[PDB]
Amino acid sequence: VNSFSGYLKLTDNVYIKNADIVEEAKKVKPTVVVNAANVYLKHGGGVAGALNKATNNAMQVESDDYIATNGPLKVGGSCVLSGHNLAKHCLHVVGPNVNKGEDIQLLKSAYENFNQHEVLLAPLLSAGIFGADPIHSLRVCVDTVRTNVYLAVFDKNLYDKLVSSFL
Repeated sequence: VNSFSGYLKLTDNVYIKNADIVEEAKKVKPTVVVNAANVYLKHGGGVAGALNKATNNAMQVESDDYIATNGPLKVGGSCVLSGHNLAKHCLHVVGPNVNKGEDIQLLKSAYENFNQHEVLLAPLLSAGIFGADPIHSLRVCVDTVRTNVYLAVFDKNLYDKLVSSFL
């Protein structure tokens, strides 16, 4: 049992809710919140911009130190950093960005990072400003993630379409 509430069960292990991931995280304080990161951990927009703003830029300051020490991530890769006031940890995951010409096939590799964590609160990877079709992202999520993932979708109209088109 956990405190996630109001989710619709899609499969054994995948759950979905029309919710603001920042508000979900502040309420639940999950062990892991997933960020829609880029390889430079530049948290300017989309989910990353929202999560970083909720940390009053502490996520960005921490990320700058990570990059100075370790260099950029890979597309499809991830790192674990602090969750600050949102979660114990933030799993920064880099989905391909179609607006950068990146190969959508890397989306499966991106979702595989979720399997290293028993429970996650997450957005749909590569959706939003990353340019992929969220219906496809949900399909890859369900077909890749085996651990328990609680998906938060901000946009009500896209949430409704994601549920109503799910096979």
